[PDB]
Amino acid sequence: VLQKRPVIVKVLSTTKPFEYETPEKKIMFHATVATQTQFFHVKVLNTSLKEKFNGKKIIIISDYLEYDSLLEVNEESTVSEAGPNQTFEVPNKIINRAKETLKIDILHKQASGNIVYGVFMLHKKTVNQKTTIYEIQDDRGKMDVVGTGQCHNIPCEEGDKLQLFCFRLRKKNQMSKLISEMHSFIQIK
Repeated sequence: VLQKRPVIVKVLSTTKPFEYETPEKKIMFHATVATQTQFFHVKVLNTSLKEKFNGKKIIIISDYLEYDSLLEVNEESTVSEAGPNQTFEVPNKIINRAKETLKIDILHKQASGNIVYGVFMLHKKTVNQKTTIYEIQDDRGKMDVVGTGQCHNIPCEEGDKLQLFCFRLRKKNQMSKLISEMHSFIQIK
């Protein structure tokens, strides 16, 4: 359901556009945005909005979808440059928070179905025909990451830090793992 209330945000980061696999091939990019008081992850499904998300100006986003604790900006959304008098600076506390990664022991206790973003060091990688199993690790634990589609077979080595966008935390058979989904993305940090 289209969210009405426009958000006036500073764009803190974006990915480059990337190709994803639908249940057909389309292009999107990920973005992180902030007000003076909070941060949001944004799935930008309309790549023609790339320039508005370059982060040189403050923007106003309306007609977006909101679910999974994030915003979806698509072809039905409207994105505009904020007027002269609507400029603000976002506090360092919020920029820092937007970049926080949960510890893996904490993730192991998190509710099934939650979306996860973060930076995790790669321990081990198993490349199969269709799917890749990335074993990520920190001082507190390890977890399997299951990548299919654009998250299958990303070049990386042991020691590399992996930046994950939009993964699904899944508990099945007494074990928790991150599963890539349609809009997920991995890059080396």
